[PDB]
Amino acid sequence: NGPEIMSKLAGESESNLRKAFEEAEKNAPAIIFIDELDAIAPKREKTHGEVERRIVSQLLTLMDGLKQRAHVIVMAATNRPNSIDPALRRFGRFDREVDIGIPDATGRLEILQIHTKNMKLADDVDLEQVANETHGHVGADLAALCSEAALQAIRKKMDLIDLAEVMNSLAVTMDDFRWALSQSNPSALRETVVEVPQVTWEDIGGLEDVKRELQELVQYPVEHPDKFLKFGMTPSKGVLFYGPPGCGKTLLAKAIANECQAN
Amino acid sequence: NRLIVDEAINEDNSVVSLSQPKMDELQLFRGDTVLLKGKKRREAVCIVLSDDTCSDEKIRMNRVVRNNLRVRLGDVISIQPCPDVKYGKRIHVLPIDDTVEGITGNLFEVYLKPYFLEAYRPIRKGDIFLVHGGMRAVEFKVVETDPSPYCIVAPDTVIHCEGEPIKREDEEESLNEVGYDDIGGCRKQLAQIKEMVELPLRHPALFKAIGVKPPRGILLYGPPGTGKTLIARAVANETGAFFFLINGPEIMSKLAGESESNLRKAFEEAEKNAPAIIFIDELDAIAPKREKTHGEVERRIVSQLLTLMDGLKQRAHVIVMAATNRPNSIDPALRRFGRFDREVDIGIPDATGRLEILQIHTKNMKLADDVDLEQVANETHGHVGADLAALCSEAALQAIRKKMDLIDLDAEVMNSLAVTMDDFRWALSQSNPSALRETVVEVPQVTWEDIGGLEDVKRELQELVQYPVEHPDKFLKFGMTPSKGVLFYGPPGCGKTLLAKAIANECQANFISIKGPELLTMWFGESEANVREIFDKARQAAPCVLFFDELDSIAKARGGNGAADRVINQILTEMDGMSTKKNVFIIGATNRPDIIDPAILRPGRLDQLIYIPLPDEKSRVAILKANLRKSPVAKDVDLEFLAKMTNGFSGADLTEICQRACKLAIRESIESEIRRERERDPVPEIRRDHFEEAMRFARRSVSDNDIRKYEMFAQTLQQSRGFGSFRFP
Ligand SMILES: Nc1ncnc2c1ncn2[C@@H]1O[C@H](COP(=O)(O)OP(=O)(O)O)[C@@H](O)[C@H]1O
Ligand SMILES: Nc1ncnc2c1ncn2[C@@H]1O[C@H](COP(=O)(O)OP(=O)(O)O)[C@@H](O)[C@H]1O
Ligand SMILES: Nc1ncnc2c1ncn2[C@@H]1O[C@H](COP(=O)(O)OP(=O)(O)O)[C@@H](O)[C@H]1O
Repeated sequence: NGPEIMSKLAGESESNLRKAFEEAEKNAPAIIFIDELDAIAPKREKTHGEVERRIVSQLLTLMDGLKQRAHVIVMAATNRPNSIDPALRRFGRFDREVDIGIPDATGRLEILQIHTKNMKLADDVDLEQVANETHGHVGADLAALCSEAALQAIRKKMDLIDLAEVMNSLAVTMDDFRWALSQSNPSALRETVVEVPQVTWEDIGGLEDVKRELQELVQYPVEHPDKFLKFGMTPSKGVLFYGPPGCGKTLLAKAIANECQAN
Repeated sequence: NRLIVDEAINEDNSVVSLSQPKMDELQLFRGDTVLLKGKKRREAVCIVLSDDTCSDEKIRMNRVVRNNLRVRLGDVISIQPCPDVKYGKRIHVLPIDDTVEGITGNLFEVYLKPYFLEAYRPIRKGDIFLVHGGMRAVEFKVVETDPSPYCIVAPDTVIHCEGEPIKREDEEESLNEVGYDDIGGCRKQLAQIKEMVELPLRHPALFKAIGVKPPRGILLYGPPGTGKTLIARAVANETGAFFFLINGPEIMSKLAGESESNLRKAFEEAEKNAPAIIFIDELDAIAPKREKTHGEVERRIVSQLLTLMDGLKQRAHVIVMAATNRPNSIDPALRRFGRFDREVDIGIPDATGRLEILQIHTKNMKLADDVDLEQVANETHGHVGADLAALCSEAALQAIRKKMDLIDLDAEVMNSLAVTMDDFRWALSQSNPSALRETVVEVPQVTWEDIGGLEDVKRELQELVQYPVEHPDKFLKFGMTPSKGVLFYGPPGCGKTLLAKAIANECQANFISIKGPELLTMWFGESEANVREIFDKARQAAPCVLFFDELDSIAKARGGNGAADRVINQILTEMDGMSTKKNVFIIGATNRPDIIDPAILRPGRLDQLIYIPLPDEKSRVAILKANLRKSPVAKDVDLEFLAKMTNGFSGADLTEICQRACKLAIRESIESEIRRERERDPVPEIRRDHFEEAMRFARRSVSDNDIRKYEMFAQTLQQSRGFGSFRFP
């Protein structure tokens, strides 16, 4: 972990950072993970001090110290891309960039079966409409929700003599789940959702010509790439929507991305 | 000694072919001790005069000195007599590639002794040659150095057996072969690099004809992510100087006191070695701008580095190179003209740079005979060499993803790889352009007949910008300096961009284009130094055409909420400060001409206000020929009737007509495909019904009263003509 290196004194920051890198000299199939590297390598002008620059410089030096010798893999935990300074994440040197985002309703559902496959539910909850709601919720908060549900399963039992009467058969209800949700709070709120929503296109009727150019626009740049390249012109970059302020909040573009299985 | 080479015959260095009439022409000494030279400063000694299999004037060398000292077969082989060397005592027991493939045993009796005919290895103590008994593919690096120079050894004395295997990475780790061809098309500035390093290139003799060397110190300027390690290593193994690269964070990692260690020691050994070229990788970490710097150890480190720069004795042509992301990122004290004065710009690669950047990385593969690589090149607009390297990497990764997990290594996909055009196009979609939002310094493609216009109107521009570049004596005999800038105006001027691009096409000069929102970004960001940096890099991008699109964007922005502004005053500052030479030319586009600046019509700045009218029926044939190019429109189309129907449309409107006809054609083609699939040859020919229905999507975007406004502006262009044409003598 990065704060292990940060917690040591000056001069000992070289210790427990290179030491894993010659420990990876022993093991040819190996990976190297640094947790919370935003505290390790933030913006250089943001830091007030010199030891942070020492740690950043020695990490950049030991990045290419194993130049395809042991073929080790470096992965890291970044809260934001702009937290990392652009000098460290330049191309060719620690630059492969994928993301995680937030899980969808099916992802929250699978998180719920993962966290409930060990415990014993009271097999009466639906456990699907619950995951369909809780928008902007981390799965860690879903684990906390399950923990609060088990805490309510303890709590509805009175002060007994500490024997497995309720402990052997944990009883959870949907109202218990809702009240544990009520005594909770989201932390993934006010973030841009990247998941595709569904309205399944039947809810909008009429405007069939508008449906015809909407199926013209986005349905087949990747569905018909070579057929669109018969003429050679580019697809239309932008479309502007105008009209009365009525039935115009959302979900039309969500539907027209939902036939394309697009985010 | 400069002569052509023969092809390979055998696979042993202990037998070498011979050309005896060419040795009759030349002077070469006996047998085992003959020097051959060439690339990477590598002197090598082996046998000649032994086989005589081939003909005259071409001689076979061994394959391990075919790949070393040259690039491939058909090169220029050179010979040199290097006789009267001493006798060594049992060079290497230690091989370096394939010890574990087999048994060790006595570690030198096993492979050297069945494979020699009294050729006692006069090779460099550290050089390679494949030698084994049965499998015959074991290299070596020599650790036994009983003779110092290139010497044969005595027959069969005794040594130790400390040979241990290492992975075969040392030759491309320390003596990695790079040449002029090994950088993907940087010959705009690679020629400048070769000009700058030619006086360091083993030449003290012209130093008295040069006075001081113009390379006191060279700065490489390039985008973050283009890489400069192999670019700085190009002069290594082509000059033979001691490279000794040191990284910036490598210096910053060690503590103070030790920070001066291996920093001034590098320069101290740089006077110890007579050929020396020094390179600093990412000196911006060492030397930023001083306002971003903090503390005392960083200032002391940059002070030590600057005393190393000023402590140059100007001896033995010791040159320092550096890796700059931006010239403004480094400290401005280093740009003084006593050291680190000469700046050379790598820049971003163009479409042809993307074209011949790719064969170097795709040497070690096999195409599926379908990629022409022109359809890989210009679709990656705003990419860089790291983008193409990662593109090839994850294209091969996608090809491996197509392969199922059925591996015996078998050798059905890895030996013969099938990265298709679909694989490269899927790779090209999943890209990450680090060179996005970087202005291109390159020559575009319009080539003068995309739009017709009036050719004499463009011909005064042809006289204005092309002929001062072509003829330096154009205005020297009888005249003075021509116009620095010409701005066009009137309608939405996409065709003005085409004219500026074709003007850049004729001169093969650079085309830097600045957009209206690009200037509004500096207008609302309150950072006026960006325009100065743009003009400063345009000075080094000479010759170039500076295009500003929508100069009245600031006028339209201030109309929503004084005509002079902060960004146009910096424009007037640089362009009044622009020299009377260097052929930097300005092209302006403006929708509303009279409202932007009363001071822009003053002479000294610019005087030409060449207006172009709305495109008419003569240029509609040219725009429809542009429709004919790159698009399979069929015959029986009445372009004269189309130009009859375009009463007042624009060129952008007629390209929109092309787009609506494209939309009709592609939607009816996929509808024909859908009913063909529903029934249980895409017909690319396009008929008159496409244009007949696309004509219903045609409205004059330009205002009809605005043409009256344009001729009211041209009433100012209407002069004070009248009587007075009296006499020409
Ligand atoms: N189904 C739709 N989805 C998204 N935007 C729409 C839809 N229908 C109309 N619009 C656009 O939205 C605008 C009006 O939105 P409005 O009705 O004010 O939003 P709300 O429904 O939140 O009141 C119109 O200009 C129209 O072009
Ligand atoms: N202009 C170029 N020509 C050839 N290769 C390039 C170019 N730019 C980048 N590369 C490739 O990018 C990779 C990493 O670049 P880096 O090692 O940072 O410096 P350099 O670009 O000088 O090699 C190298 O493998 C190199 O081949
Ligand atoms: N004479 C012409 N007038 C206008 N557009 C033309 C002409 N000839 C070709 N074109 C094409 O029309 C396109 C216009 O698109 P563009 O100007 O990029 O849109 P925008 O102004 O919104 O950026 C250009 O890509 C160009 O290739």
